[PDB]
Amino acid sequence: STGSATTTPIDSLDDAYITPVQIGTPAQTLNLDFDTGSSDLWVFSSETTASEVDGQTIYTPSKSTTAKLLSGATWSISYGDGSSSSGDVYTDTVSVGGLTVTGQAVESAKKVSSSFTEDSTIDGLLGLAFSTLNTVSPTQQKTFFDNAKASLDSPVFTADLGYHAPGTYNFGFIDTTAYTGSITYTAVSTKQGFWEWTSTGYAVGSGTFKSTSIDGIADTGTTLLYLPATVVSAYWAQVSGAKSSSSVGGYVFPCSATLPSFTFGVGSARIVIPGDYIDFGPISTGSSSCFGGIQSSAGIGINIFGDVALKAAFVVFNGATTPTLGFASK
Repeated sequence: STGSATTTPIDSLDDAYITPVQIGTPAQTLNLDFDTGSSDLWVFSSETTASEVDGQTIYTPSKSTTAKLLSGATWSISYGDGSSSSGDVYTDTVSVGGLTVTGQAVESAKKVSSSFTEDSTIDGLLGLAFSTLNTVSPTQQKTFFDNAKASLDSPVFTADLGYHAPGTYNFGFIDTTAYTGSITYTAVSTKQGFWEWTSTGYAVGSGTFKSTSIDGIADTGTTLLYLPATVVSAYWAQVSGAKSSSSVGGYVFPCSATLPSFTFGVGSARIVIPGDYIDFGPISTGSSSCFGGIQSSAGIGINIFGDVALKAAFVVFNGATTPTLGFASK
């Protein structure tokens, strides 16, 4: 089997992408944030505290003839941005882009943190990291991809995120028309539950490539590119007037600037992030200070190849017995 679904930016900055997901019978379609940095499929629901729902579409398990309470199971998750959610668990039929999994754990939120409530466009998350990170207790549950894998034509999914435009998540096949050149594959460590890999270096604009190992994760659920402070300083030093602002929370730059590209290495291959992809717009409405799309990871503990980096590539998440990642230009 295969599946293919379009993923759409939630706003004009590409802060996140939403993909329609069919849950239950008859189908209830929710728009979920596909997140290769986490491993829970959780949804706003008829059980979510009413004051914490503000415009989201909810899953109502009592209206699904295939829903079953997973007795005794609870979940609770906290994300790298400080947001969180928790609740109980149903199993139900879940379909993405024509690919159907029966008995998928659907984690129904009883509580969500304010950042979720305040984002009416995201109805929940669909985790695509390794199932070892799933938070369901006392019986850990499998991700949608883990449950689908054995049925897929090939045990892979691909992320093809658009810049200020829709893109595609495919399951079970690699669309050879969706990228240019060849796909360069690189080793993955699953020891932390992530799609963790090592970039071979970087360049700023037309500058020379610096060969240096940068360990990080491929994370579709993170908006920005978070890299070591040395790398980030080297980038922003090429933008007149750019500076790190402790009050804003990162590097800002004059909105009048033209940003240089940023290149990252995948083996001997190179992925070029155009400068425009690094502009996240005014820090507040009407400001001439703009927020940068490349930020320091120093306060995180891990480097994160988020959407800024991934949307410059066609990315293969190869879930074979020994997982690997693939990157191609497009």
